[PDB]
Amino acid sequence: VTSVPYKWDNVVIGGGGGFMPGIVFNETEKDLIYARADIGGAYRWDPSTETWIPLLDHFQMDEYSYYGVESIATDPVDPNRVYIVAGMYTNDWLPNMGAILRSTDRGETWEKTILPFKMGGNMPGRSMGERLAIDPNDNRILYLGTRCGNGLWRSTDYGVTWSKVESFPNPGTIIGVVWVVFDKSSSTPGNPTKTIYVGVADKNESIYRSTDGGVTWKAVPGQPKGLLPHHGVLASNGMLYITYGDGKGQVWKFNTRTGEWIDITPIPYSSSDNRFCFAGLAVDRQNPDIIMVTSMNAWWPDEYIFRSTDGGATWKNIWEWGMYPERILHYEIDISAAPWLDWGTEKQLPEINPKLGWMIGDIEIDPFNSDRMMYVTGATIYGCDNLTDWDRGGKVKIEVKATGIEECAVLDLVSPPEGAPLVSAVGDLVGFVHDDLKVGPKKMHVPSYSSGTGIDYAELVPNFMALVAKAVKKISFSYDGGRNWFQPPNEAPNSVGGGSVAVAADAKSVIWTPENASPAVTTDNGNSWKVCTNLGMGAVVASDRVNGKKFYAFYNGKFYISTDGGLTFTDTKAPQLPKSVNKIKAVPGKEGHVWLAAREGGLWRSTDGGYTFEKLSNVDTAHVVGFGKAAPGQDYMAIYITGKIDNVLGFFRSDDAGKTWVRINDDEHGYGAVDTAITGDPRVYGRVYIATNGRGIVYGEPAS
Repeated sequence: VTSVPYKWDNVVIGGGGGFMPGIVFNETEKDLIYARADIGGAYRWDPSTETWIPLLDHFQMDEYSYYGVESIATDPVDPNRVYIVAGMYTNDWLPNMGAILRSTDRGETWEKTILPFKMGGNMPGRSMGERLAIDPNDNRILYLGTRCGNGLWRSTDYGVTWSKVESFPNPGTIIGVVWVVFDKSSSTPGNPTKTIYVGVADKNESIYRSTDGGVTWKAVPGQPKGLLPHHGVLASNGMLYITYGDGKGQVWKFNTRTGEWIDITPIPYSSSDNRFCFAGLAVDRQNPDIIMVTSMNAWWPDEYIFRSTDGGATWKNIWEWGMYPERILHYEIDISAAPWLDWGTEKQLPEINPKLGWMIGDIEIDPFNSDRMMYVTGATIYGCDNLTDWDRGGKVKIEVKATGIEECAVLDLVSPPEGAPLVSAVGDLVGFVHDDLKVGPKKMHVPSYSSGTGIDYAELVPNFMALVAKAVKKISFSYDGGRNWFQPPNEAPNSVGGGSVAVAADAKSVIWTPENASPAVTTDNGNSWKVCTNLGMGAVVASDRVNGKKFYAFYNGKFYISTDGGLTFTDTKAPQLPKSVNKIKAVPGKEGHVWLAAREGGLWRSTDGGYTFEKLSNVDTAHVVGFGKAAPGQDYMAIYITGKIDNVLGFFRSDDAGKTWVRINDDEHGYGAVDTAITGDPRVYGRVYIATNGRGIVYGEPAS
């Protein structure tokens, strides 16, 4: 299989769209910032444009686990170096062992060391950190906190080789060892830092110290018990600040020079106002008395962001109660860079959209600018450039600081022959009409939905669409190409909605196959539903693109045709089929042309409504299959798949109905898990849209 050069980019959703559990500033170089994602890789900040650059897109589908970024560390001695601890699950959802990724060009290129254990980039407690730390006196040395009782690990050769710190007392009882803080003043440059603090997720004993360069460890005397330490920050005056959660929360400061512990919780832990962890912790590098903490999670009315200018003695919240319903905001939020963030919904007070956020497990003050601050949420990164205005009684001007991040899990995609070039169904954000591929949409389809799981349009009436979702009734229809949506009075039988949807070519019937439920048809736009005869749970249903009477289904190793608009299905008795399929899809303009994406079972085609199929011999793996405009002079639409051809993983195009294939991605453009949706563009030759699981929507075009 040969390759053809492509130009790859994200379709813009804007503002990230997911949870980025950590932000890491470099201690010595101004404007050097990194951000880590849970499913979503890592990014470096470009300060010239206020954008983030993705760093791990070279990982192919067999290394999707390495988009789970447990920790990121940036070298203070040599800011060119950056390390990632990578691995998404500590269980068997993915087979990969965890890895330490190492770069000397700030994440443009990477080497890795495979570890004898797994990371949990997408596991509970992921915003606790940073687990990975570089010695600021001797950058040869790195420490790593681990999950699952593996404890504290160390490298003394710039992260190339790793061993367990056997003398470390407590791996946790498993969220594990959660952060490593060096005390730079304990040694002089060139020498191993002698004093190291370590935070461990154990309510009974959480804070540990070595004073001999990691040879022996003792628990810090006088420490609080009962909660878990989310972050530790050693300020320039010798105060170690630590945030705690379980909810309930505390904030403490430990005097490293005297040994004294002082409780500095903004809201007293014996107060019943205290009903959340404090999680995010920021200390101003230029003034060790300036600190900030965040709640996780108050939920109502919004989260708390507390600021102290006197080392925690006194705090002010970023909002205050007034004449209830009613709150005094010492902030604004500007969401011009990702306008979907207000959910297109005005709230009744004291709630206000857009919110400060939720899942605020990390907050950072720029070590070179007291006015710059950033924090994470379950949907975006926010930040400001006028932070100290708050101290003078002005408003913190918060804005989206996640431009360039695309972290959505994309569940389905269509490229209609009329209207917008793309319409999406995504996790968490439902999905969007993409009027313009490089313009972020203003609002998702249906604000009351949580995830859009399936979408289709009537091929001959492309302004008609159906969207299925989790959350209100969980199917929506549109007659204006997704600009406006409406819900029916009734749903197909279901437990959690979701699943998939197939729309008749003539817009006269819709088959909803909800998650863990049977296909059901409506000729009513959802007024009434009928379970499709002869099908059931797990059936893979697709509509014919020419004939509105014809629908297709793969179900329990058999293929089925419907010729009455999806009311009844008949086993076609196809002599040769795969054992299972992931996706099936019919061809626009070609009646009875049905393609089967059977993962490792390959790619199959029929041209007779699924009575006979042919397995294409030149394709090993096809996870998904889609179509776009025919190549000039060709009489079949271009076919796009993800999977494997001739021991090469990637994305492939065929301009001759599957007779020959070229690879359209490369080694630098993997994008991880790509087995949910693919489509070409019926109006633009060579263009392909691909759903990823944590890198949003990607599209490619032939390069010049």
